[PDB]
Amino acid sequence: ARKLFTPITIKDMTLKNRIVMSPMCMYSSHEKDGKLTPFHMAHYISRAIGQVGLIIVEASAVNPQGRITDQDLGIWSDEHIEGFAKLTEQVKEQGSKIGIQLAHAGRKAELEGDIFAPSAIAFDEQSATPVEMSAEKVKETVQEFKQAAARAKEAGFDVIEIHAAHGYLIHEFLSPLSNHRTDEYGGSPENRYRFLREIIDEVKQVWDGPLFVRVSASDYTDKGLDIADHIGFAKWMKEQGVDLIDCSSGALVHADINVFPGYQVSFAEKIREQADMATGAVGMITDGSMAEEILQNGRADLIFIGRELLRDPFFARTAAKQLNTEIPAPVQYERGW
Amino acid sequence: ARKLFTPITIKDMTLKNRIVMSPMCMYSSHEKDGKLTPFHMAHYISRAIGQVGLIIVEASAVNPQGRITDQDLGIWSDEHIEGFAKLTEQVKEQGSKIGIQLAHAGRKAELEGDIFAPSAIAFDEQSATPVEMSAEKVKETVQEFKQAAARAKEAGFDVIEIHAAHGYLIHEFLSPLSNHRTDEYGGSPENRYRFLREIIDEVKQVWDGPLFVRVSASDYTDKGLDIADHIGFAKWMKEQGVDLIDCSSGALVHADINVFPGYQVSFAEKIREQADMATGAVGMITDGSMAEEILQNGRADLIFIGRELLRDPFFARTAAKQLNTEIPAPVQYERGW
Amino acid sequence: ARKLFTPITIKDMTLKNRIVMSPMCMYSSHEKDGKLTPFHMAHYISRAIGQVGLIIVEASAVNPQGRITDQDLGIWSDEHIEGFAKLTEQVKEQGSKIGIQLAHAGRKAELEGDIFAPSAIAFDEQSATPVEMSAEKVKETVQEFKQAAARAKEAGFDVIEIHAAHGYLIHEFLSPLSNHRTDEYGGSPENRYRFLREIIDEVKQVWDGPLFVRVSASDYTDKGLDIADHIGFAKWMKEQGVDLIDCSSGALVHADINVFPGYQVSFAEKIREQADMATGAVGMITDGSMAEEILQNGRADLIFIGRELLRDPFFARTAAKQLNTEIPAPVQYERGW
Amino acid sequence: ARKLFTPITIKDMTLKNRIVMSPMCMYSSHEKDGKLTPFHMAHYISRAIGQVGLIIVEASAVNPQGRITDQDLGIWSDEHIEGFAKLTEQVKEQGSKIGIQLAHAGRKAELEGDIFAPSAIAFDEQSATPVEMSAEKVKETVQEFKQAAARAKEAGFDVIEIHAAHGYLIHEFLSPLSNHRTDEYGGSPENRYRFLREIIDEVKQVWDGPLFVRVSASDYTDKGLDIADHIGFAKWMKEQGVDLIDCSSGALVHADINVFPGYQVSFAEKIREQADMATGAVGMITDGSMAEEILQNGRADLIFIGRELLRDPFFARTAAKQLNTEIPAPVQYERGW
Ligand SMILES: Cc1cc2nc3c(=O)[nH]c(=O)nc-3n(C[C@H](O)[C@H](O)[C@H](O)COP(=O)(O)O)c2cc1C
Ligand SMILES: Cc1cc2nc3c(=O)[nH]c(=O)nc-3n(C[C@H](O)[C@H](O)[C@H](O)COP(=O)(O)O)c2cc1C
Ligand SMILES: Cc1cc2nc3c(=O)[nH]c(=O)nc-3n(C[C@H](O)[C@H](O)[C@H](O)COP(=O)(O)O)c2cc1C
Ligand SMILES: Cc1cc2nc3c(=O)[nH]c(=O)nc-3n(C[C@H](O)[C@H](O)[C@H](O)COP(=O)(O)O)c2cc1C
Ligand SMILES: O=Cc1ccc(O)cc1
Ligand SMILES: O=Cc1ccc(O)cc1
Ligand SMILES: O=Cc1ccc(O)cc1
Ligand SMILES: O=Cc1ccc(O)cc1
Repeated sequence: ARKLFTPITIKDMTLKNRIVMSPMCMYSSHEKDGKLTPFHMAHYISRAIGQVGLIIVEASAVNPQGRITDQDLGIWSDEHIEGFAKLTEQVKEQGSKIGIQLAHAGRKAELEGDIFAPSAIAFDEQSATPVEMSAEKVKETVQEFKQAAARAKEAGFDVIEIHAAHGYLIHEFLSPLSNHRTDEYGGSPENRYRFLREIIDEVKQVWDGPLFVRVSASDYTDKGLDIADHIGFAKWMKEQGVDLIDCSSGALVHADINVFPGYQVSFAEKIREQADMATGAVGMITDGSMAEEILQNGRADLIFIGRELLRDPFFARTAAKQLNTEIPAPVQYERGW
Repeated sequence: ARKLFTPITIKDMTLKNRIVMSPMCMYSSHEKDGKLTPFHMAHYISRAIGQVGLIIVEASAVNPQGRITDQDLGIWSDEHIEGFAKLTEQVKEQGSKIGIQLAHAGRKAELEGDIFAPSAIAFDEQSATPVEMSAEKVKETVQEFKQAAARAKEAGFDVIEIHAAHGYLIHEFLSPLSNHRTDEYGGSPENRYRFLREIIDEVKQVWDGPLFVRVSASDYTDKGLDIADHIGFAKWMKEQGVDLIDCSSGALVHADINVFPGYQVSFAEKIREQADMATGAVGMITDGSMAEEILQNGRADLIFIGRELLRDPFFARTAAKQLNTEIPAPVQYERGW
Repeated sequence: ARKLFTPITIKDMTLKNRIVMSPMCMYSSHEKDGKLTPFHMAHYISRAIGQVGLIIVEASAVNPQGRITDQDLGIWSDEHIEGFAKLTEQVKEQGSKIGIQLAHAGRKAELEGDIFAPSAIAFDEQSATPVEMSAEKVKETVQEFKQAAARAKEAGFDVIEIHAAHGYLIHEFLSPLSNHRTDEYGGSPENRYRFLREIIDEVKQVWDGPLFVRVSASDYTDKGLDIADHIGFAKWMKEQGVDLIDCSSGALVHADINVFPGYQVSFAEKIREQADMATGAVGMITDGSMAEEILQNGRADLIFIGRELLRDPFFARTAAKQLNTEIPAPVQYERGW
Repeated sequence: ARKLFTPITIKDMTLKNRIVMSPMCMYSSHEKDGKLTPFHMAHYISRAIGQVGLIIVEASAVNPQGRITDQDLGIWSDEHIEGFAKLTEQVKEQGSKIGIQLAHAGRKAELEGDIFAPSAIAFDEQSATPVEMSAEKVKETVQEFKQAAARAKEAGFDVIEIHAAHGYLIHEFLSPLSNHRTDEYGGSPENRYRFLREIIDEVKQVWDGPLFVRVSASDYTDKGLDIADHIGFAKWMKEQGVDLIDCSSGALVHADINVFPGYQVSFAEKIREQADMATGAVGMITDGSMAEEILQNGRADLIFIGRELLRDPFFARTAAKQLNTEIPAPVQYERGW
């Protein structure tokens, strides 16, 4: 059997294959309340019918002002539990496992009113300057990630992923380019990592299941973070009990990034090798052959697929055919697959 | 531009492209009450996100004993209206038009208790002998199609299609192989067609929107119906106001059928030409090139896609690429399509 | 099995499949003597390795002033026999049958010195006015087609095709738009056809093997030839012993042509049905599904492939895969096909 | 521009792209004289028309008894120069560069009469036991590689590759599993490498152009050679002036090899990184995406394609389309590509 379609167990969770639907914002919560809509349901459940091993729900704000846009999904209120409970149940019924990405847009939040970050530094020339979070505010935000995780557990999610990438709040604390704080949350790598450290420990108090952390393995910028920095954070996350690091990159500030098939794979491979940590590979992986190569050559443990799953919801089937293998089809499509 | 992606107007309905999702039973009404389930919602709505011009909902029984299986959808009760109302609303929200196939399995019903047909002739050796419908029972069934159409209109459907194919009730009345009646519903081509004639006229009393009729253009059997017979029926349907004939074939009785890409297209083109009736082509059509060829060579007006839409929900996108053309993507997928 | 990959016998010739490499000028006779070059050898033989059932060599001029360009292949000299003999031998060694298209560009010849045609009417504004052939010149040309056919037979070709399409010499005689003669070669459909009639009869005197004739089934021009005219010609060719009509279209004069997948298939099916003549379909056919549909629906007997064989020399293999079937691979590629 | 289609200069040779047709035996020298045939010409030249940057001709024996089979190509005689001269000229004319793989089958030679190897050990239970080469015979074989290289230069080849892989002669000397010699050519890694060392130095005396060496980076067998051993040989080859190491693997003896897309890439990456030597990656690479990933992530310098070039001679075009880029088409196919 192909490794891509070989099961894997993480904590109490067993995925039927190594294909993961990468979290992707749909900006479709038109009521601006962070709640799910019929579109979200059809969008996610169709990939479950499509046999994706694990579906990670798009960035979901742990605080309303932590949304990227007012059309984002949210999990800052118990009122968000009802909808998510229906989603997890329906995705699970099709045979897929489901996760949610807990997030906070930080200085990249496109909302009216003050937005927050570790330091009052704008993302770019077009962005509003954020307010530096008070130590009190930082600690309250840590509690919001914990509270959000508790809601995700109640909602029935199998995995929880902390969004510590793409220039958002946590990433902003991690990088010296965006974190100029003079308190316990800034300075040394230990201090810059403190925010994430506290989030992981608190989430641990309410969630014992699989815990992923998505990082931007590089800032591709002089004086910014690079893979060496992230290998360091990874070892600390391993000690804290993080099960897998979802390896993305960039977006802290505009930068020149050479994009190509598997351009972020080196990050997943190095963290896996040097930090002895399971990793998720993502970034222009669009066919089963590359997915299989990545896994067989020990470059990552899970293959995150984003845009290809937008073009082909049934990528699992397509990948199976490309690898000349067979996978179970959803019962209702037996006469077509 | 490509004809396949050029709008077409039928009555007061305008389709953005000429791709139609052929009706396909999902056997997922697990409560056996003919109601829709979350699976049906994700199943159909995902193809609307996928830009299918017109989605025809699977065979929905106009009478509980007219279901193929107890897992079929139904529209024999006002209780079915609420669910269908949500479905049409959500499918239309994506930009697709939606239709429903009104059906009655006749002697091919796989249910407990008496099953009905024009004559007491079983489908095959493994099938129960059906009860010959009394003239009044035939009339009650006509009213049930009428009542079902009224519910469909209320639920918000854009198109209504009468299932007069695949060996089910109406087809059974149409063919001399299954209809041996000597009353007003049998004996001559006109009388064998009477049941359908009354159904069309009655549906017209409560529905003046697009009206489709799916037929099995041939029984592929000696003494059975052939394309010449259906060209005759098409002429009569034209006079009655039918807008398009969905051209399928077979299934009245077991027969040896040579299946291949476009094996039913000749039926669609002959009826279109000889009956001056718009037609829908269906059967082993799996790529944009053939779809465009059928439309451009005037063989049909709409291209019905079945199994390829089970393998690839976003066939519209794939076909556009194959035809070296571009179509609008759902807003949420602009970064991937 | 698939019809596309089922053998077919024409006269004493049996093709292993029904895929034909449509004649395509390579403009590679750099010494301007009409002789073959190493490029031509690799070009044609690679498609034989590729399992194409029948390979038709590009337009080969029966007279030097009948070439389209001075870079064309020729067969107006016994000096051309040696090269063609090597080509047929090597192509047949792979299992493919081979044919040659005998041609004469007429008024579309892009050469220095007088060019000829049935009437002194130029192709367009950027073309030289041709010399009206004297009756004797017409007769000499008929003999040149005969002599060319004799050379083709000697060189080992399996099939001979007369190029009576694309606005070249024979086509020019056939259409009233380009033929205004009032002698035995003009004035009525019979007289306009006379040139072709004499060519067929004379070729028959030295060649009794498969004989094809490529025509432009329509001029797409008011007062020009249309499919009705060609069905008439096909009936006459049938009487003369022509085995198959290769159905192309246009090019006599500039015209607006709606091109799409299978845009010339209607010509092939109408002639096949109304003239009871075997036909070759060509024009935007790029995949196995359409090829099979054309054959199974009785629209043509052979599928001519042009540009797709330039993009994919091994189209036979690709088509087999698309049709979920398998064909024998050349022995040398058994480990790859 | 994509790296796969970015030129690279090695010595005095510039390749227009990084795609290389991996050497592949055709067993088509039916006259058993090691000479080329029309099949070989069409086979190789078609990939040149297909735009492959570099075409490596199949294993060509430096001694008749060094052939794998009596149908192999040879270069053990000046009589082989004439044919090769025509091949290199024609491949170069299409715009591709060409190389030849100098080889000696050793104990895997399937010929009548004594076969040779470093030690009298059979390849497997089905094979004949080879005769241990005398020291004199070994040195004569070194001279045969030199003499063959001289013929390749005269024939017009751009690159010469030494076949030191797949269980053949040189590989047999390199591995302790097959080399039990007690003289200067056996024992220590220095002694086991001596045969290849002498071949490289002698070839250098007659050839100053690009020099490749293909190795089996692992024997996948206990007590056999592994990547660590080959990294060692690579450093020595670097010192000797070898320009690139073509990284294959296995075939010294039967072994359990886990085959998958890019399964030999780790070898190319490690040798490149640790030996500071340019490398060629090969082994189930069938699409442009993986080819691009390998190059962009610095895993190899050239992408060798084998079986995919047997299925798709115009893989370069296919890969270009997969990478959404454009490459020049052969002039004759401008209207198809
Ligand atoms: C429309 C869209 C929405 C996205 N939303 C998210 C998100 O909420 N969280 C996240 O971590 N990444 C997000 N991403 C990044 C993707 O998950 C993925 O890592 C990226 O596209 C690289 O992979 P791909 O080449 O497979 O698409 C998004 C990308 C797109 C195109
Ligand atoms: C699982 C399944 C369910 C189907 N259900 C229906 C149905 O409810 N009504 C109908 O008219 N045809 C039904 N069909 C026939 C299809 O609509 C379609 O006409 C047929 O599959 C031929 O087209 P295709 O080759 O595009 O699939 C079904 C076919 C399949 C495979
Ligand atoms: C480069 C090129 C050369 C051609 N040469 C010839 C020729 O010599 N004789 C002929 O009858 N048609 C010729 N044609 C027309 C083709 O044979 C074929 O009928 C046409 O391209 C339509 O088919 P296709 O879509 O499969 O390419 C040529 C077309 C191209 C693009
Ligand atoms: C029919 C055939 C012939 C081959 N001949 C040779 C050869 O002469 N020399 C060599 O080094 N490898 C030879 N190989 C191995 C290939 O060059 C290539 O390295 C191998 O197939 C792995 O790559 P692929 O997956 O791209 O085919 C051959 C393979 C096949 C299938
Ligand atoms: O909407 C795009 C998006 C990209 C990356 C993220 O992390 C979040 C949103
Ligand atoms: O489930 C298959 C099916 C086929 C044709 C129909 O019409 C109804 C159901
Ligand atoms: O080169 C294009 C060409 C087209 C049609 C012909 O018949 C001859 C040449
Ligand atoms: O013919 C297959 C073959 C494989 C590997 C080699 O090295 C030589 C020949």
